[PDB]
Amino acid sequence: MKTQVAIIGAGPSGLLLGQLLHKAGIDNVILERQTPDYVLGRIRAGVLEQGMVDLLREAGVDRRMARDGLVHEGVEIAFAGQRRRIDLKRLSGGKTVTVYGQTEVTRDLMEAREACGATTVYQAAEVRLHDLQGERPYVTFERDGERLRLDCDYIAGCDGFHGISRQSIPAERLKVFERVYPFGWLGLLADTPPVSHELIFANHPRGFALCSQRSATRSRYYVQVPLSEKVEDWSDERFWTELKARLPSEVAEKLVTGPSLEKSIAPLRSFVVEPMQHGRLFLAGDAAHIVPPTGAKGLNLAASDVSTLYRLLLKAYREGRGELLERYSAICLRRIWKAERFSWWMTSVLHRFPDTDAFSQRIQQTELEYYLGSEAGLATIAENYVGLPYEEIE
Amino acid sequence: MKTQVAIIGAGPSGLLLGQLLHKAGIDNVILERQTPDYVLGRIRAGVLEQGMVDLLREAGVDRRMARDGLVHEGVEIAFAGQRRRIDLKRLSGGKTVTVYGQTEVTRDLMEAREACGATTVYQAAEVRLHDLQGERPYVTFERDGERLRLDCDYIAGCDGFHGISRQSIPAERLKVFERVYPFGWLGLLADTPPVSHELIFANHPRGFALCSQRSATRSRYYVQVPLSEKVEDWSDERFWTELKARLPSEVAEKLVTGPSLEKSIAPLRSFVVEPMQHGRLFLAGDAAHIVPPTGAKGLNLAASDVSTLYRLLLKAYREGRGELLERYSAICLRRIWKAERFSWWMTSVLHRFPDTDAFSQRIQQTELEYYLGSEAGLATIAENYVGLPYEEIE
Ligand SMILES: Cc1cc2nc3c(=O)[nH]c(=O)nc-3n(C[C@H](O)[C@H](O)[C@H](O)COP(=O)(O)OP(=O)(O)OC[C@H]3O[C@@H](n4cnc5c(N)ncnc54)[C@H](O)[C@@H]3O)c2cc1C
Ligand SMILES: Cc1cc2nc3c(=O)[nH]c(=O)nc-3n(C[C@H](O)[C@H](O)[C@H](O)COP(=O)(O)OP(=O)(O)OC[C@H]3O[C@@H](n4cnc5c(N)ncnc54)[C@H](O)[C@@H]3O)c2cc1C
Repeated sequence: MKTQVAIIGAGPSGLLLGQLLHKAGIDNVILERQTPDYVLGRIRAGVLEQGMVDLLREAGVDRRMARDGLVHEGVEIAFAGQRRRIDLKRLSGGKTVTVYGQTEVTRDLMEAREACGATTVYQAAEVRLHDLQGERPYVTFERDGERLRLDCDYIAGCDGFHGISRQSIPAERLKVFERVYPFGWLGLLADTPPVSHELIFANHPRGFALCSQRSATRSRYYVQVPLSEKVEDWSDERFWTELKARLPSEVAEKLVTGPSLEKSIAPLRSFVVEPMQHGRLFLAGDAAHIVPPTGAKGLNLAASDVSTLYRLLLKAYREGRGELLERYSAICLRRIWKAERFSWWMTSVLHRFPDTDAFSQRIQQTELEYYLGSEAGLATIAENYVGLPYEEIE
Repeated sequence: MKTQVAIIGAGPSGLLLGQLLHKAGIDNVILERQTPDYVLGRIRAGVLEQGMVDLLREAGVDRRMARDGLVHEGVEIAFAGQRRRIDLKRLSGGKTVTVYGQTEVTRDLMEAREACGATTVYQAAEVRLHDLQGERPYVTFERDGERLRLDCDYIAGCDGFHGISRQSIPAERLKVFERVYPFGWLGLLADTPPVSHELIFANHPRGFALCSQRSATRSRYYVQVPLSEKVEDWSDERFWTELKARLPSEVAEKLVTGPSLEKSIAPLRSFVVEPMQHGRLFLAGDAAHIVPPTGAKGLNLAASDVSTLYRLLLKAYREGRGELLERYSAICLRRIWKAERFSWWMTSVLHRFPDTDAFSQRIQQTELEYYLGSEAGLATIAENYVGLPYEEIE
């Protein structure tokens, strides 16, 4: 079996890299462990950078997103009874963000890949990677019990945190940087109209809460919960009582509550590997780095990794400039580390930590009062929240 | 013995509060434990906010400062071989800072208080404070062995971290917020021309260094040193070898070294008490709060405390509006906490910490790369370094 770029994973990273490449004429096969339904059941992301909106347009897959996606021009931060709105458009020089769920982006690309006839093997069990420093790397896997071989020029590991491709690099060639946080996010999806037309991130003594949305009639909410927590200890009513308690009263009062469609606990983690490549293997998205959800940067970082792997494989095939692929990691990590710092900063100023002495509680309150009350403070949150520019390539 | 405002301490806080008050006709006595020479031997501060320059002018004591002080329009930060200049004037909207040592300010006010004939008792031993919630507070002390009583309307504790007046408040009425840092600053004063016309704060693997100045021919330098350290383990040559090692080569090369006039180790500490007053006692400067030297804010915070205690005792005497003194702490702490956060931030991004995992080292490098490479990042350092505005009073 033979292809030009083999892609491990049909989550948003693999599907969008696969789409862009097909449209430029560069053949590619996607391998996925799970069924299409398993992949589409994941709720994940809601906020999308303008940079990601332009890439879906470049890939020809924006009909529904331009239709149904919501453009947002501001977000709110609430702490100490105050609600302070950051006008993102005014403060970033006109950039805005787009709310469109991750299930929906993945569905659109799954549909778009099928129409155009590109190759996708779901239920590919036991994927293994071989001969990474050769000229002919290959991938082995099992489909319904029989072991097949796929031959390629290059491999793109787009398989998330627990994928096989970071594990397939000699660990001595990698440096891992990680922080695990002492809490998670209990998220709840409800078919109810949202409490506001923009998002409200909130700092509260009991811990963090988030008001987010999927459309005019579907909502996504999160509360901070300690790592001890089991999702079956949280009834829908237990969760709504607790969300109402962490919010400003004039906002908890008009909240339309309702039963969940989905309820899950996501642990928080910062994680980076350097370099993001080995021989003919290039890592993208969560295969290479994790951010805490607080900056809404994870999927937007997959997109820039993919936008950078695509433009370098294009120069490599169309222009024969195959040497430029050694720059993939140096270009991606400049962007990745600045988003890791924004995501860490948002996480330490909006959440409640364990054994936080009186002084750190007060510096945390003062970070929020300074960045929110200063034009220069407001602009650093804002240019980072809409998303810092994408690097030029050559 | 009787006065209107009794002042404990003749360091810059007490002397400047005392000066301002005299000139408005409000009598005051200063009490000091030490001799004039002991007070003038302390080197301390070098950087002065515009806000402090206007106050010394208001107090009629700026002849030498306008003559000899250096106005600076920028500072440098060095990390990872890079030197990045912050243009303070451009980024704060024209505010600048003034370099003029603390010894010099104190000498000018000591001279100015003597000329005008105002009362100062040096070598006042064992100062005690009495009847703080009364209408007639009094101060007791010993001059050459005999115990005298001074009667006043109000008491201003301007006696630094180890003074008697914070100790004279019932501890249950106070909340202390403190962080002790795991290192100090070894400072060295030399009669040599400085290495640059502006200050260079530097982050280095070996730890922190600072290039500062007193005039065209006197210099002040600091290196980070662990708390274990004894100043007699640091010969002048040991110190110059180590300072040269923490700097960029093109800067260590043109450094003019020379023997010290003064060499001392100052420990680093953040400290705040709330409230800053009790009955007829009002705390000012280091009596109430400590910042790490990294933001050059300590003496500039004493000045705003004094500018706020003066304008409220003026309304209390001239205008009979004695009730406004209950606002002293609420007005001072808004400014104090934003400067405590800037001083803490500068401290955590320029110093080397113990048992710093790989991830925090990398976020520290990325804080410096983001705040230094962004117009909005540069403006938040800059408006905070020249000094946030002083609050209106009524
Ligand atoms: C609570 C939560 C909220 C978030 N909110 C946001 C937000 O608003 N904005 C934002 O930008 N980010 C957010 N994110 C992050 C975002 O969802 C991820 O960064 C994103 O899914 C990355 O996509 P990916 O394709 O790299 O990885 P994934 O989505 O993990 O896709 C990887 C795919 O590879 C497959 N795979 C794994 N192992 C193998 C194997 N051995 N062989 C074959 N296939 C394999 C998996 O089955 C999966 O289908 C959020 C995440 C969470 C959990
Ligand atoms: C390394 C170093 C560098 C610094 N660099 C800067 C900088 O550039 N910029 C800046 O803004 N700040 C800086 N500071 C801080 C600054 O020097 C202090 O914040 C400042 O001295 C405050 O003045 P004060 O009058 O409140 O206190 P002090 O200067 O401590 O004066 C208090 C006086 O009260 C006396 N006193 C104490 N107990 C009694 C008693 N019981 N009875 C009577 N009198 C008593 C003491 O003897 C002393 O004379 C620096 C400090 C250090 C150590």
